[PDB]
Amino acid sequence: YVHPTDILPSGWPTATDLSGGAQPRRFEGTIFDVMTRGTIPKELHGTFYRIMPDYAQPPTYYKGGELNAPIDGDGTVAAFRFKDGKVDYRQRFVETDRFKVERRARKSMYGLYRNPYTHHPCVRQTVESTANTNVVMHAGRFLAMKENGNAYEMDPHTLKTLGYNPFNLPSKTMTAHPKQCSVTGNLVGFGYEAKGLATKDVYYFEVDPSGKVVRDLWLEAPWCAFIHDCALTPNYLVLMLWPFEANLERMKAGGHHWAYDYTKPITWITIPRGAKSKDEVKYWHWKNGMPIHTASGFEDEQGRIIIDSSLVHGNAFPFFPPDSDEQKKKQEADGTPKAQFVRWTIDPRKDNNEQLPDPEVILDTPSEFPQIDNRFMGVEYSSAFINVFVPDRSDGNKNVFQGLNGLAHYKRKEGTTEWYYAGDNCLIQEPVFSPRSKDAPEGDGFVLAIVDRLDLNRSEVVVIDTRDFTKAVAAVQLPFAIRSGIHGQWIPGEVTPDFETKGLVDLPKEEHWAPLSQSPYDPDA
Ligand SMILES: [Fe+2]
Repeated sequence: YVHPTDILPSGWPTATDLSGGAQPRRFEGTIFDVMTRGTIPKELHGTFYRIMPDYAQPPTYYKGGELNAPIDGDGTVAAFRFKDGKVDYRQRFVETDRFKVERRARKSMYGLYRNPYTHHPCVRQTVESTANTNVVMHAGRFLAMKENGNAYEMDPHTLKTLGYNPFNLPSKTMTAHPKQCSVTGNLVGFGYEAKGLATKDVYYFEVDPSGKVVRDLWLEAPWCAFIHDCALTPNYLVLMLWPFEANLERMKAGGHHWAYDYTKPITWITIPRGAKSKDEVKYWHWKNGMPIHTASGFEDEQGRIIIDSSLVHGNAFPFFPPDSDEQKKKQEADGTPKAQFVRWTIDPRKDNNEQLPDPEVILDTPSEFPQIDNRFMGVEYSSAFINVFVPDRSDGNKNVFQGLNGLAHYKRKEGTTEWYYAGDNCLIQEPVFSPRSKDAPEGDGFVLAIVDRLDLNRSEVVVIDTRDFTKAVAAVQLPFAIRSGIHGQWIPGEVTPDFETKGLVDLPKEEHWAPLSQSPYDPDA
């Protein structure tokens, strides 16, 4: 049986998200008092903000959208606010300059990921960011980020877009993976391609809790590399270079911004915090592979930089293949690479020209989207909350972003790993952590994540108490599915302006519309 209306043509190209799912959602609005199952912990007082790529218009401008990437689509923020056991939800697109152009024209006007030579001529000199990868609340300001532009600011309650580049960074870009230092409170980050397309320039900065840039430095990467993420330590910001290179000639010819290169080693740039000269920066190298995200970093008792990350032993973004014929044939032959969670040691006393030691395998399972207890951000940390392919219950042949059906709570100090299974016919997305109280022990509290109930065409938020990581205490049940996203963050109400007085949904007025005389009821009858 085929439903006759299902053979009527659609004008939509296949617009995937990182999970591989391709259903456009695109709604903007609210649900007040979202249905829950179980008991919402009274200790949750804040908002889980998650951001997702969800092209608002069918992305047909270049090559009919055939080469759209899962990381391309217009950023939309979902907010789930927990207060006193009750949850509200709001979904809204970021009003990026790109989104505004395309909605006003009711037309796709942009081409390939990060390639202005494939956008419509009238928009080539716009900010092309879709602000779709991560969010942060810093200095009272709520930001949507994507690494090919500065951030867009949004109201944290209505999600209305307020402006661009709120911290007035001088670079053309800001990472979507800045880190909020637990010691200083600074937002510590960088922007690469910081002087425009295919530039090697990197701008490092720290923005203090009042919104002021208090430390910065201009430097360069060894090649124009895809510097997605970083790790913060007490004395360093360490940039993590993936083995992709940008080529302006390729982009002018209409090809992809990035191409994977098997000959590039994973490379790290150490930036001493508050450095005064680019001469203080050092480049360190291992071997080829793709460490997608850091959990965090710290310095050990001997001052050595320790960083945990995912590690895919090959290209986890196969939609940006190599440039050369020989390397393309290797990618196709290899298919899905081995994927693990690992630990790197960079000893600053060593000669940085010597190859780094091989990383230690921490989890021998495909692992991605790690987060930590941010009370330990930029210092020694132990807990990591990791999105995993659950051992013996997962499909190792899926790309790392497409088979994530569990969570792990890894504790370095104890050496233990606990496991949460999302369920049969379920995926689960990146976890976030909220401490049980401000002075709870590290990693004691609640873990939240979005679950795709694939057989039900719905999405839910699960809530897990770390005292039993294997069991959900509550589920927030939406009446529909949302896109599978990239990152999200738990943002405590304490740091959210006006959290005490403003909900995600504004209340209707108190006064009745109708006069007293219209009631059916008479107290005398
Ligand atoms: Fe990321």
